[PDB]
Amino acid sequence: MLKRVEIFTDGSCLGNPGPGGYGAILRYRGREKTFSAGYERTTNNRMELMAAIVALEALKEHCEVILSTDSHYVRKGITEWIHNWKKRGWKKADKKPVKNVDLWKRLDAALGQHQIKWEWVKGHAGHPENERCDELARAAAMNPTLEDTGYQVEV
Repeated sequence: MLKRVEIFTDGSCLGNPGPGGYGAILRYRGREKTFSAGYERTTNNRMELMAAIVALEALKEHCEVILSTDSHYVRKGITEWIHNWKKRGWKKADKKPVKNVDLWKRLDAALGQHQIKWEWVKGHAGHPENERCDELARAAAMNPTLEDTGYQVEV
């Protein structure tokens, strides 16, 4: 019987772009482990992705994962964009580069190592863990100690 883990994630910035942070909760057999970090300057989208990336990369073995997030960006990417990006060698038809390709590839890599069941949530009511992740991200954004080197501050 495969090990089953529940992952909840959220990420955001205090103004976008701006100081940011992510929050993730990993639950296994009633026990929860928290993950969070704050970055000097980044974007909501990058933090939303970083949250899922870090939680997934925390897994030491192949597991069945129920990943829950209210991120529209992650939802659309997973169910509507990644597929097309991969087939085009990560580059749209307009020849334009894919934004946050560094995190999208890192996430795709982590996802491929487990059996994932995505749960797209829309609202905090009835989703305690998700509100908790949001609170973790906001608190971390207030005291960022990391730098998002992959963030292209350029316009």
